[PDB]
Amino acid sequence: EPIGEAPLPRLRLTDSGGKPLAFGLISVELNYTCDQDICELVVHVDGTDDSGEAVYRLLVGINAPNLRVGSSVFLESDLVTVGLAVDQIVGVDQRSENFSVVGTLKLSWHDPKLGFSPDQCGCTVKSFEDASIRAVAGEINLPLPSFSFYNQQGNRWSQNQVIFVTPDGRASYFERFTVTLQAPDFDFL
Amino acid sequence: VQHFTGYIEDGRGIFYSLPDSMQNTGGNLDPLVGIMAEEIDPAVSLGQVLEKALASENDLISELTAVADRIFLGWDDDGGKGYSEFTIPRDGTYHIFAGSTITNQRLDKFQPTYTTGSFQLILEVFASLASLEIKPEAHVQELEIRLDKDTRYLTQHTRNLQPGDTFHALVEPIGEAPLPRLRLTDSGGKPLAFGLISVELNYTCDQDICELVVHVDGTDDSGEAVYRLLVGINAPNLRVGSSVFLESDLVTVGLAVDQIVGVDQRSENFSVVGTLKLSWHDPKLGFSPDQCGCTVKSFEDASIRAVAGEINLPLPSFSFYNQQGNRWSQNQVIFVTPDGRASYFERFTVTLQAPDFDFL
Repeated sequence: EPIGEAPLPRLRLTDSGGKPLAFGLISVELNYTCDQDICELVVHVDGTDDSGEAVYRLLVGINAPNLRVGSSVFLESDLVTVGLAVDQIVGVDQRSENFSVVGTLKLSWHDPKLGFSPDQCGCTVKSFEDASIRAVAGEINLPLPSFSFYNQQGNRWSQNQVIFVTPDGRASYFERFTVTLQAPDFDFL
Repeated sequence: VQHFTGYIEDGRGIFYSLPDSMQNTGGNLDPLVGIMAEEIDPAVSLGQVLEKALASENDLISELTAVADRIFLGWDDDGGKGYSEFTIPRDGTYHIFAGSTITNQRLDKFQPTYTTGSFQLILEVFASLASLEIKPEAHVQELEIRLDKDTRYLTQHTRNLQPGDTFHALVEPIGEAPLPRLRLTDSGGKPLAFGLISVELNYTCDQDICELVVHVDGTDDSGEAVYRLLVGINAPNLRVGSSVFLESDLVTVGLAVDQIVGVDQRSENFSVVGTLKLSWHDPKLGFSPDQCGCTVKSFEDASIRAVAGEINLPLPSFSFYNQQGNRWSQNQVIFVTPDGRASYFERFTVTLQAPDFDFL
C-alpha cells in the first residue's frame, strides 16, 4: 500500500519462467497456493502505468493469513569482501596512455552450498591451485564470483593463484598480478 | 503404440479424429489439448483474448478458462513433466485440438503472445490424420527480379512442401520480350519440371520431404529485365497470403570508437579501441523456460564461430577485413531469449592495415 499520493500501483505474481500464476485484487492484496513438488514464485511490481518518489511498504508471508521477525522469505545476494594492495609502479606510457602496476588482490565470501564433510576426505580445507575463478566454477558446476579488470590491455601475469574452502562454507581467493591498464584520461598540458 | 508427430505454426490446428499425453519436442511451444466435439472454428475466439490484452485489467487466466468453457467441453494445459480423458457420453468421432496457449515468458515486462514449436503427441489401427482446415489454402507471393547483365542467372529457394501440395509458377516480361527460359530442379540440382510456352509449369511431389529450387536463366544485348514472377502453392488460379520463398535473416549492427592508440607511418597501420554490438532474430534458437527455470541463456568468452559449432546451428560469423595479427577481445558474451532473439557484445583492441595513407 502506498504512503502518500497513491497512484494505484499494479502488482503481479508469476512463475520463475514468467508464466502468470495470480493477479492482484483491489491496498492491493493477492493469495495463491501451489501443490507441485517444486514451486518457485517471482513477485512483480509495476509502476509504468509524473509521480513523486515511491513511498511504499511491501509485506509478504508464508502461511500468514493475518499479516499487517520470523525468517527471511526473499532470496538474498551473497556479500563479498574485497581488498587490493599496490606494491610497485613499473612504468607509464605517455603516447598510448597506459601504465603498468604490480600488486595483490584478495576476495572472500560465504556460501553454504560449498560445504562438505571431513569424513569423506580426512581434511579441513580443499584446494584449487593455478586456476581462475571462472575455470573452477565450471569444474564443480557452482556459481562463483568471477571478476575482471575493466581497462586491461593484453594478458596479465598471475602468480600464486589459489582458492581454499572450509567445511562450513567459507571460501577465499588470493592472487598476485602484473597488469597493464589503459588510462585515456591523462592530461599532459 | 505409434502415437503422432507434427509441427505447430503461430496459429493452426492439428486433429486426429478416430472413426472407431503431449510433449514439447523443442522450441517455444506451450502445448494445449482440446477435446471439443463438432469442430467448427476454435481459432476465432482465441485471437479475441489475445487482442486488446486485458491481463493487466483483472486477469488473463480467468478469461482463458471462461472462453475455453464455451469452445471446449474438456481440456487441459501442459507445463513441465505432465504438469497439466473426456467423458465419452456416447458413440461418435473424437476430436483432438491444439494450437498452444496464451502465456508470458519475460520478466522485464508483460507481453502475452502466442508460441510456436514442434511437439510429439503420444495420444493396432489408431493412427489417422483428419484435418478440417482448408487444404486448398494458398501461399501466393509476387516479386520483381532484375537480371540485365550483372547477374544473368538467378535462383530462389522454396520452403519444404507436402505430399498433398502442388506447385505452380508463372512469369512474363513487360516489354521487349526475349522469351526467357525457366527451370525447376531439386535442392541437389536434379531437374524435376520444365517450362512450357508467359512461361508456365506445374509439379506435384509425393515424397516425405520435398524441397524445390526455382531457376531463371537469361544467358540465351537486352534492355533491363522488366519481369514479374508469380508463384503459389495449391493455387491453380494465380494471375497477400503467406510467404513461399525463403527469406534471409536481418542483422542490426553498431560500432563505437573510444580511442586511437597509435599510427604507424612506415608500415601504414593504426590501432583503435572500441565496442561492437550485433543482434538478430531467429526462431530456431528458441527454447522453453520449463527445462531450465531461466529466461536467458549464456555463452561467455566464446566467439560466434565457436558457439555455432557447439550447438550445430548457423550463426552470423564476422571478421575484420584488414586485421593484422591477433586482437584483444574482452567481455565477449551471447544471450538468447525464449522467443528467439539473440545478441552479441564485445570490446576489442585491433590493428588494421591502411595502405591508402598519403603523406605527400
